[PDB]
Amino acid sequence: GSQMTRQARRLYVGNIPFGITEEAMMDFFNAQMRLGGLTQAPGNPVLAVQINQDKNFAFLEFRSVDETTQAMAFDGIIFQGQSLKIRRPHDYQPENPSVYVPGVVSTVVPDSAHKLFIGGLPNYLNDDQVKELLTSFGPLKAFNLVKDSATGLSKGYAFCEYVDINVTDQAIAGLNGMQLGDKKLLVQRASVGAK
Repeated sequence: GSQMTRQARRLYVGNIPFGITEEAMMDFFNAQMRLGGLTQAPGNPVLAVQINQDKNFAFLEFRSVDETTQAMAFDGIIFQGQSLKIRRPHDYQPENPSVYVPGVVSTVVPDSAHKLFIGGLPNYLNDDQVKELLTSFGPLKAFNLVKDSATGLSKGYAFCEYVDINVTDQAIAGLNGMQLGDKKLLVQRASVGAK
């Protein structure tokens, strides 16, 4: 495509499932965007995928600026149990999707009054599983399971924010102290124990 808009037609995709091929990634995004009506014309919006195997991220290149922007709305989409972290390239300079997709929960969890910290999670649970645990109390607005920056594996804690701020206290009362195997969950507002 045009060299002039290249930076506005590419996205960083982190937290990709181990072993995923570039072809699988491309088919997944192309399918998800088409099935979701996130396309502006017939055909496949994603033109290329470059995976960095060692760091578990990919860069996707799109055929248009507007479809790239729409793809940002898939941040947090679940792919093989993993919440995909979709971000602009750091060298991108304008941009906000004009359509939200059901069933996608952002992985951007800004510090805020009702941001929750969830500690003591068993390390074998994937994003989808921890998210299902939390969504028992209500729909989430944002969620991120912290991963080992070397192996991409869970570090045993997460942060989230519910759509309804009133669920925050219900989740604390229900989950704080709960026993999971030998672990005991710590669920509190993240501001309380922030570094």
